[PDB]
Amino acid sequence: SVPVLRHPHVYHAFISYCADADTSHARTILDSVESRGFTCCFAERDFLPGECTSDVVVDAIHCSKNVILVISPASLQSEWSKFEMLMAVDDSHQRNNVCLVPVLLGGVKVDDLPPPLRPLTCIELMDDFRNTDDIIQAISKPLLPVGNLAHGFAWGYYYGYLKIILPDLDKTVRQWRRVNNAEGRMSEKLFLFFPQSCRCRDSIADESSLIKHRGHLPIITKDRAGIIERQYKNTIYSVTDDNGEDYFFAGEYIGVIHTMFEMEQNATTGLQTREKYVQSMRFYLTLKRILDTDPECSKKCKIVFYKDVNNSSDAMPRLICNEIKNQLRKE
Amino acid sequence: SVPVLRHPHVYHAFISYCADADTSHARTILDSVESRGFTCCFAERDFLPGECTSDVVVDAIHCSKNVILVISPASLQSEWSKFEMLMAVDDSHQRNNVCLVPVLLGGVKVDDLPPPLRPLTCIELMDDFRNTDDIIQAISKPLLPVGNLAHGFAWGYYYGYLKIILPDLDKTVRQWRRVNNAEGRMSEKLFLFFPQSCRCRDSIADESSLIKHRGHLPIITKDRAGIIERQYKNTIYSVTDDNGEDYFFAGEYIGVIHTMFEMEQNATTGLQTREKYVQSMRFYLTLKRILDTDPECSKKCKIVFYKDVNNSSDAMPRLICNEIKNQLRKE
Ligand SMILES: Nc1nc(=O)c2ncn([C@@H]3O[C@@H]4COP(=O)(O)O[C@H]5[C@@H](O)[C@H](n6cnc7c(N)ncnc76)O[C@@H]5COP(=O)(O)O[C@@H]3[C@@H]4O)c2[nH]1
Repeated sequence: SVPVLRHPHVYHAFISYCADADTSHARTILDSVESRGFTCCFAERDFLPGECTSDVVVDAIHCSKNVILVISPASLQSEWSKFEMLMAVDDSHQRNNVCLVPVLLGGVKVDDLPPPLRPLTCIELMDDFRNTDDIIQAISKPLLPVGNLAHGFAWGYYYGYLKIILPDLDKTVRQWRRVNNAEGRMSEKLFLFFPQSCRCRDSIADESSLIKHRGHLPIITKDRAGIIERQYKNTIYSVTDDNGEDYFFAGEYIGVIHTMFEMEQNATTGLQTREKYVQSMRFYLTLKRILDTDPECSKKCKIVFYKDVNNSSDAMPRLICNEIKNQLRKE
Repeated sequence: SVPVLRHPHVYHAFISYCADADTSHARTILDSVESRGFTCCFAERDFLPGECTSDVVVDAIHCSKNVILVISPASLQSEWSKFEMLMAVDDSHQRNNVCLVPVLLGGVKVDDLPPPLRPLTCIELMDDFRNTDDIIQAISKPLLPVGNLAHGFAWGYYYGYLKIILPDLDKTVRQWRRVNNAEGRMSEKLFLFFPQSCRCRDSIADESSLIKHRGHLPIITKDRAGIIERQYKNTIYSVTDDNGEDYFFAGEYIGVIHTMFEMEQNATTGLQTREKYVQSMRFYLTLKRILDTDPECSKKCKIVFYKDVNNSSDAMPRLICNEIKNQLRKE
């Protein structure tokens, strides 16, 4: 049938092709699909000659339900296969398998496909264009897909935050404990907490009545991303040991991971509690691999992974105490 | 030969296997690899019985150069193939092809492999374990790999920022223009600027002497990720039209994309100027797809993609003017 179009969708399908060698093959598929009612976006007739920029191709993809990907032996050699073809390929295999319609011409060897396209289910179109009705089937089919979050979270957290606060953070923390007379009861490392469920708390004082907000480090003011005087503040807390003595520390959660928790709770999002654990562990590895490259930032902070499934109002305070032990022992 | 170990690497290889059906096959490969000098991490002997948690497996992967992935017909059915096996698979095909050593037992059909493993180059190990020396080759080989950043950037930017400021932002902007008497010369939509090169500026006033910092919106103070009183501030600028009249607007860059610029400039990072354009366009699509789901946030802001390759000190001011035109016209 002719599926009705969602609001952003103005085309039924966008024909992604290599204009050097398959601009004639793509035009043939255009007629085969539009003859049976569908409205497609063909670059030669629907774009302006000078308005074939990368963003214009992207808007057509954003405004089309499906994307017919024309792949030929000659197209895999041109720069199109390593540039504009990939802009129609999503990381989420869920969206790829529903949105992308690969069409293999001539040599249909799936092994020759780049790694992005190799695990996809493609249609073999004969040299006489007889499987053209197979293409029409994938366009008639009328839960948000989730790609991989590990690399985006880790690289952004490093360049966009850790690279900002961690340089000369030792002096800032040591100058804080000397002013407040916290020697022997406060470390100099920034503690980044990584709960297993990724459920970040508004304040570490929400874990137990033993954690108390005790101040903050000097505010880092920076004009970034067009926001003038964006504040980067680090909060100081304190835990009470079993011996009634207060140990201080600069602590915070890895707040970027809280998105994985919110996506898991959002029933419309395609991220279940099982993949959340996978995405969080790929994030843990990637971030720790990035920190190994920068030794002046890695050893100025301490990542602490733990489970937060138990309801013990004492499990979290003693964990922070046992974590400051190592830091004070190493000093 | 026996390759020397990098600092975090304490094992030559981590044997990732399904303990239900291949715990005996994995032990066989352990002896075949350790007999020739390599130090491996085998779960049955190197982990404690109760200390086989997901994070412990991850630390072993972080502390091993290579990862030998044992894959059998019976392992693809257990939950291990859909959970712990994927934690050794990186999104970056560059790191995967160098670090991951897939070992196919019994049925070696690459089509049966999940999409993460299907585009990989695997070793067929016979039922008599004769290709065991092939495994040793991939472990002897002694530029940072970059996965895909689109989904991590887009989902984080939405839940972690847009979902915070955009609700009831119309009243905040309209209350700002009514107080400063900016009717007819100021819109009510937040302008998110998306330069093609991803080079975000510290202040939009850095584009031209016509852009002036003219204040900010009321500060949004929130305890998030354990940081008490984290400020979310939106800056107000003003452009000067060709007629000398000042048009106001709330504007800012999509600062998450600046990481792609810094990774491109960092010569050690495996992200060139060509993939940066690909990753930025996958990000543009993914973010706009996310915003379509939330119609109360999408239509309260305006993404503006443009080229910033020219040095025109007038191209940017007139672009902001032509962008406020549509918003004032639609009011
Ligand atoms: N614990 C903690 N304290 C902070 O001050 C802080 N600031 C940033 N981050 C996290 O590190 C990374 C920095 O990347 P980036 O700035 O490019 O993207 C940011 C940025 O583009 C935008 N954003 C967030 N907060 C603001 C803000 N106050 N003003 C403007 N834009 C903002 O939304 C993206 C994601 O924000 P978060 O989801 O809060 O986590 C960030 C991010 O993962 C912080 N983490």
